[PDB]
Amino acid sequence: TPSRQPIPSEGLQLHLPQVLADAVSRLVLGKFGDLTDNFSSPHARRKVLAGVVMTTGTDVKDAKVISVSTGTKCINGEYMSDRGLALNDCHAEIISRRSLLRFLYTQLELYLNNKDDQKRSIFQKSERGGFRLKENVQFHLYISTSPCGDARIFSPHEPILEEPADRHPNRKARGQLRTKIESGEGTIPVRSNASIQTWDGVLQGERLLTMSCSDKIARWNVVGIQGSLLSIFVEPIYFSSIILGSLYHGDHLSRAMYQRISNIEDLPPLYTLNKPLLSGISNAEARQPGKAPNFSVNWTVGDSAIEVINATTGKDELGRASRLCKHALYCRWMRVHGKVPSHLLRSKITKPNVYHESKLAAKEYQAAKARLFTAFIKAGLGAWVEKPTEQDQFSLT
Amino acid sequence: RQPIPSEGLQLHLPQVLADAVSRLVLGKFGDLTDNFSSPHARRKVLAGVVMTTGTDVKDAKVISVSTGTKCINGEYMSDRGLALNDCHAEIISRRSLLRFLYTQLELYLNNKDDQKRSIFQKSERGGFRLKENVQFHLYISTSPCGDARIFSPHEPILEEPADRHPNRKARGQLRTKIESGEGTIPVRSNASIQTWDGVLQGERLLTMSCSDKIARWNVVGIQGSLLSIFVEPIYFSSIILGSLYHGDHLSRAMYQRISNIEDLPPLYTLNKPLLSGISNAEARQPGKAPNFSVNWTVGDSAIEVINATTGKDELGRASRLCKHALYCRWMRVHGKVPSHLLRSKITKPNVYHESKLAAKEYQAAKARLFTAFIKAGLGAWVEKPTEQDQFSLT
RNA sequence: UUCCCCACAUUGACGUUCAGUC
RNA sequence: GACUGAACGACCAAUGUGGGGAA
Ligand SMILES: O=P(O)(O)O[C@H]1[C@H](OP(=O)(O)O)[C@@H](OP(=O)(O)O)[C@H](OP(=O)(O)O)[C@@H](OP(=O)(O)O)[C@H]1OP(=O)(O)O
Ligand SMILES: O=P(O)(O)O[C@H]1[C@H](OP(=O)(O)O)[C@@H](OP(=O)(O)O)[C@H](OP(=O)(O)O)[C@@H](OP(=O)(O)O)[C@H]1OP(=O)(O)O
Ligand SMILES: [Zn+2]
Ligand SMILES: [Zn+2]
Repeated sequence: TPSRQPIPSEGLQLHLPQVLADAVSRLVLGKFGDLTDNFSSPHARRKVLAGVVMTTGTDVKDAKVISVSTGTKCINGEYMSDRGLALNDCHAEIISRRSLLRFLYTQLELYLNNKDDQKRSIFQKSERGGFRLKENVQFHLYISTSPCGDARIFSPHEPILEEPADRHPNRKARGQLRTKIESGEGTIPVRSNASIQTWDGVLQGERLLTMSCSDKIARWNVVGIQGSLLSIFVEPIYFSSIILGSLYHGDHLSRAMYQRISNIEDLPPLYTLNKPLLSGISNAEARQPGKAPNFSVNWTVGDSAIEVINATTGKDELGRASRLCKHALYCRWMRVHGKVPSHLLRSKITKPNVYHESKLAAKEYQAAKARLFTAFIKAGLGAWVEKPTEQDQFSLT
Repeated sequence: RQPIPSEGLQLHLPQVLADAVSRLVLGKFGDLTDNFSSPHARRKVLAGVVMTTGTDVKDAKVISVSTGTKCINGEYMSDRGLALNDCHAEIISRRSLLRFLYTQLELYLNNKDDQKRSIFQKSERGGFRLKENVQFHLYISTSPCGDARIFSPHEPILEEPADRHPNRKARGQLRTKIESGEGTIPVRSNASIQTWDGVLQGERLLTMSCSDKIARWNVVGIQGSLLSIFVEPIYFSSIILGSLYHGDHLSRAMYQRISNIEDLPPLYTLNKPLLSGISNAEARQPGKAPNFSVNWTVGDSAIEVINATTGKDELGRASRLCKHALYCRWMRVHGKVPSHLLRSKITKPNVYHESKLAAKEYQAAKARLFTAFIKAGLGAWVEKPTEQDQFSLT
């Protein structure tokens, strides 16, 4: 099956694709096991499993499971947080990325902690200013099934024939932006009659829109996985690899993960359209039809236990904010910002100490973001949907 | 468990008609299976459609015959429409009926000497209509899943064991077949809409029950959207059950539960067909229920056997009943029909969903129906993800 | 009549074993 | 391998009946 064969990376090829895929799938699944009393725990129940793994060199056993997560559902509109205490998106892979961020903050704290630790940190000072990764370190993303949104919209028991080389005899656009529908694991296209969300309107019962994971990952393949805030310290980090435990299709997946916005232009220095290794695994999971657990589990290496969050409310069953919510990450960030000398910043601590404004200090990441949004529009693939601005207006302590 | 008569001038004898169409359908299934000895003669449920052309109960023709009890698996849904999503017998029988209707249109438009033989004729209102004596009667070897069958799935012991609890909330409720589970469940508990990737990920594919679907045929007609562009709404005159008949449940399910429907467009109405069990009720069919579903339309040489799990035949080939096939038929007739003869002349692109939307009135009827159910507190209709009907003919 | 709680039944997938057909 | 069939085990989320309550 030409549809069921690995797509090599436009990054660094340090391992062979299939050994790497089977490796990270095996490790992540194993580490979730260890975190759950050998899959016996109540919180081992899941529909989609994801994780992030790190490699330091060509030795494919140099690997570390960085983070592990499960989840297939999104916050209710009615339940959003004004102080950023809620998790808007608890799909497995989104959560994994967020935990990965915690690992990145810990690694900066490690470097800046003392000098003897700097040899142990994944980071180093960067010649261009700020920090950069060590010369060989790569991260790999694993999802137990293809990401929601465009990567999954296809008939897995029918041969592919999407777009012939000649201009489609009918019409174009087979990459459209799609959103999670509130109260569902599913995804629907974006309206071309695009109205924006408001804060008190959505809170009343109007549709909560969250971009699909396919669209989110593409975003990660343009602006990097660190997000805005961290980019003030560090240079853009991209996934080198994307491994799927099931529903793998090279044509569709390469389309969704980068190929559909290949018309992107004017990306700032260090930014690029990252085309990672794509691959499924040798022994793919079977579809289990049945109820998807209402919770989302997350773990970052260093942690003792996993954390269990009610996807609907974005907080845990006792209503306590997660270590992953905006407020928490801002906390980690503020701490790092304090431990970091001002001549070592990638941009300037100019703006106020509210979340959104501190995001705007990342001028370049912001610029990349705009090129991205524009890329989707000109590609005839729909306009991105952002949360209402009130979501990001809060302070700490 | 006694037949419920139809309209305001009675054209056939009830029990004679029931016994007639049951005998006929079951018999033609016989001829088609070399007297029930055939490999694919095994069945759990049988359905068929019979046409009558006049009162002479030997003027009857068996139009379609079918068997099947299962719905497609999630992984096997087709984005090109090559799959049969629902293979419960009576659903398939309706689809076979459609093939017959398309064929009749083709026959009418073929030439002038043939128009006399087609069941259709021009309508004063534009498009086509059935000739004045033509009726279709639906036969199922058992009560349709959903509202007619969920309560009292067993032979009535007669004595008129009428429902001891007719006013529960559960009565008349819309219900859906759930993938990987038994029974048929309210939609009120399934509040969100279906998605393609959600189903593919493992969320259970929901298919509307047969009871609800037939009620639907009793409002928007059995020809469906696409054919309604050519012809005026056609209804089943009779619904005959080879077993498990309970008049109260069947009548509630087939129409009475939506008698609150309003603003139906012209020619559309709440059809109340003849309901009846038969003289000699069928025996339960012994065995594991077969994974295949059989269909035959009058005219055909052979029957077709479709894998209910996959929606395609034993070799992975598309059925003559799938969306794609029917669209093909519709497109051919569409070209052969002069535009002054269409019931709707709104022009739309040649993708399936879009071509369905050209049936503006039918579409409207559909809306009155969904609302009827909703305001009656009987739940919201559940549709396939919107992706299912976005395909063209290559 | 309708609901509630408990108990017992009823009605498409899965696994095991056994027999077959291409 | 696919399909076909007969047993046995474990599900599925509705539904029935009963006893007991309640409006
Ligand atoms: O990982 P996610 O759950 O998708 O969170 C992201 C993330 O928000 P936080 O990092 O503040 O949690 C984005 O922030 P960046 O790091 O990319 O800046 C933000 O984008 P903006 O901050 O540019 O607005 C986007 O929110 P949205 O695109 O809806 O405004 C939001 O996604 P969710 O809102 O789906 O969480
Ligand atoms: O006999 P069925 O198997 O139930 O097929 C019908 C039929 O679809 P096709 O004729 O295209 O196969 C309906 O179309 P109409 O002819 O009634 O318009 C369609 O309804 P919509 O056109 O309103 O979408 C409905 O699908 P659904 O109602 O679930 O969207 C679908 O039934 P299944 O989807 O269960 O096959
Ligand atoms: Zn997702
Ligand atoms: Zn049925």
